[PDB]
Amino acid sequence: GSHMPKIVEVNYTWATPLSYNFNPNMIVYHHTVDNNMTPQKIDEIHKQRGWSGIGYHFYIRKDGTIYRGRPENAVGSHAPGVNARAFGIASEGNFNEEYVTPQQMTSLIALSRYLMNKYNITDLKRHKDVRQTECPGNNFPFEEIKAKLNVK
Ligand SMILES: [Zn+2]
Repeated sequence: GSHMPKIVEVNYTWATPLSYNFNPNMIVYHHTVDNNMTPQKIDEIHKQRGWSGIGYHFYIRKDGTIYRGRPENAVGSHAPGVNARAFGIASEGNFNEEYVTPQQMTSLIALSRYLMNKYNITDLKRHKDVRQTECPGNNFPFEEIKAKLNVK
């Protein structure tokens, strides 16, 4: 059946109760702005902001490594107003000033197709499509991702 790319599991200690009332029908793409960040650093920041921990379901570093964030069946903390219906995929970088690496692109396509097939998702969105933000940055290759995934 449909292939799952390599997802690195990360040991988190969740501060507040996770909700599993999560029914995804959307994928939302993010950038981190700051570089150099481990998934554990993101988790620390999101906890400061009052979230249980890392708000993204997945975090893709510059070398293409895909780290798990929130459990795949839990509500995240990445796009208030669509969190109960959206996977959140963050890429390491500030794409107002950077481009995604080739390894990030490879991982973005493989991970998106995995989620789309597993959950019957066709709706791809940038953070800035659902909320007022510059995320995921001017250079984020959204139209190219949609083209490779055959989404109109
Ligand atoms: Zn964002």
